Formats: sequence, C-alpha cells, structure tokens
Amino acid sequence: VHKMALLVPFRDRFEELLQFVPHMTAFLKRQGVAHHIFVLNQVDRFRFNRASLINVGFQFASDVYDYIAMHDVDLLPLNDNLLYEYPSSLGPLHIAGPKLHPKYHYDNFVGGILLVRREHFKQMNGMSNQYWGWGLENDEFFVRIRDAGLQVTRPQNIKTGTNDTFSHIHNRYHRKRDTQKCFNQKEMTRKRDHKTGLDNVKYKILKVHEMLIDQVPVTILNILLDCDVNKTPWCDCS
Ligand SMILES: O=c1ccn([C@@H]2O[C@H](COP(=O)(O)OP(=O)(O)O[C@H]3O[C@H](CO)[C@H](O)[C@H](O)[C@H]3O)[C@@H](O)[C@H]2O)c(=O)[nH]1
Ligand SMILES: O[C@@H]1[C@@H](O)[C@H](O[C@@H]2CO[C@@H](O)[C@H](O)[C@H]2O)OC[C@H]1O
Ligand SMILES: [Cl-]
Ligand SMILES: [Cl-]
Ligand SMILES: [Mn+2]
Repeated sequence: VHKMALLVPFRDRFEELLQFVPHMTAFLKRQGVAHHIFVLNQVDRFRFNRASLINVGFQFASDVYDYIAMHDVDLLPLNDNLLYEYPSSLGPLHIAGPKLHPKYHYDNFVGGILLVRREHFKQMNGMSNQYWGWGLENDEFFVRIRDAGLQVTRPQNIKTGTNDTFSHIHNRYHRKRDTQKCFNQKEMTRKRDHKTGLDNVKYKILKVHEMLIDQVPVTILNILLDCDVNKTPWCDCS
C-alpha cells in the first residue's frame, strides 16, 4: 500500500477548505487511496508562497508517505477516473491536465493538481523558493522535471473535458490573484532557479494543529516563512 501526502498550500481559504475536506476524502475513499491532508497555513505576513509551503509540507510529512499531491484548495475532481495513484517511474502524474482544466490549457501546464513520488521530488530538490505571489512556480517546476530526466504523465481515456472534469469555485474578484510585481520580480522569476529548493527553504513551524472536520482528521501546519530581502525583496511589495 502506497500512501499519499495531500499537501494544500493555504491562507485565508476557510470555506474552500470546508468543501475541500469532505469532497476529497469521499473521492479518494472510493478509489481506495490511503492519504492524509496537510493544510500548509502560511502565517508569516509575506506574499503567498505556494511552492515554499509545498517544500515545508514535504519535509514535515513522514516517511510513510511515498508520494505527495500538491493540491489547490478550490479545485475538486468530478470524474472518478482521475486516479490519484502512485506515479509511474516516468515522473510526476498531473491530474489537472490542460485538456481537462476549466481555465489553463497550455501544453506544459502542471498546476492545480500534481502527484510526485518522494524520490522524484527529492531528486529535483523540490520546488523553487523564489515565487512570492501568484504565478510561474509550477512552470519552473515543469523545467525541473525535464532537467531531472523525468516526464509528466496524465490519465488517458478521460471522457470529460474542460467544462466538466473539475469544479474550480474561484471568483477572481472574491479571491484575488496577487499579481503585483515589485523590484525586479518580473525578470528574476521568469528564469530557471538552480539555487533554491527543498534543501534550503527557510522557515519555522510555529504550531501543528490536529483538526477533525466532520470526523475527517486533517493536520494544520502553521508555517512562518522567512524572506531574504537581499535575494527576493518581492516577497513584500508594501
Ligand atoms: O492567498 C492564497 C492564494 C492561494 N492559495 C492557495 O493556492 C491555490 C492556488 O492559488 P489560486 O487558486 O489563487 O490560483 P489559480 O486559480 O490561478 O491556480 C493556478 O495558479 C497558481 C499560480 O500560482 C498555481 O500554479 C495553481 O496550482 C494553479 O492551479 C489556491 O487554490 C489555494 O489553495 C491560498 O490558499 N491563499
Ligand atoms: O503559475 C501558472 C501561471 O504562470 C500561468 O500563467 C499563464 C502564462 O501564459 C499565459 O498565456 C496564460 O494566459 C497564463 O495563464 O497560468 C497557470 C498558473 O498555474
Ligand atoms: Cl520559466
Ligand atoms: Cl499527456
Ligand atoms: Mn484557483
């Protein structure tokens, strides 16, 4: 039996989380996937850093989890044929493929829901830490996948399409995307990051909370990320 660490980078998405937990738990129980949900709550006051939270969650998750799912909290599978299985030796298994995602349709999109073996994640030194605020972190990770000699696989013979494979309950005016650029964020985050990753993410876990949501156990990690403003000053544009 494989076990999946279901990693949910998180800040101020409480109602999303209330829908997320019962839905994913039922969904995964139906296909027999053993798993645990880790809410990666970024409690520092820097801009949202999804990828660094993933790195922290990977470090925290015990050895029993031999793969991880990096998972948006607002993106729910509607098709039971989307198998959250242990990825093959080829590399990561991308569940929310561009032919299936309601919004993102470019070929190398690996955002939303991406399953990665422990060994492969380690092999790539996890995700880049330089992505403060919305965007690009998954795209650079795609390059990390190619550079590691791995490939992305996606489920075949899925019959649903872009409008009926996932619900993406995300109103752009309610949950705003932090797309601000300051300092030379534009230039720096558009290039491959060979310098940061799993092995040097800087952080403290202030608190671990064990939460039951209608009987389903879920772990909350209160994560205080560090920002080195000598390297990534765009962690805060205030
Ligand atoms: O202030 C935030 C911002 C994001 N999130 C979490 O991060 C996830 C992804 O963020 P968004 O939903 O705001 O962004 P998108 O809907 O545009 O999703 C896509 O854009 C992101 C770019 O950063 C990621 O690549 C993401 O996986 C990809 O599906 C959210 O679902 C949520 O789980 C928060 O919890 N709080
Ligand atoms: O992090 C990813 C974003 O970088 C990505 O942004 C896309 C970049 O190319 C543009 O043509 C697209 O319109 C734009 O969405 O979107 C997905 C996100 O995961
Ligand atoms: Cl890039
Ligand atoms: Cl494919
Ligand atoms: Mn979203």
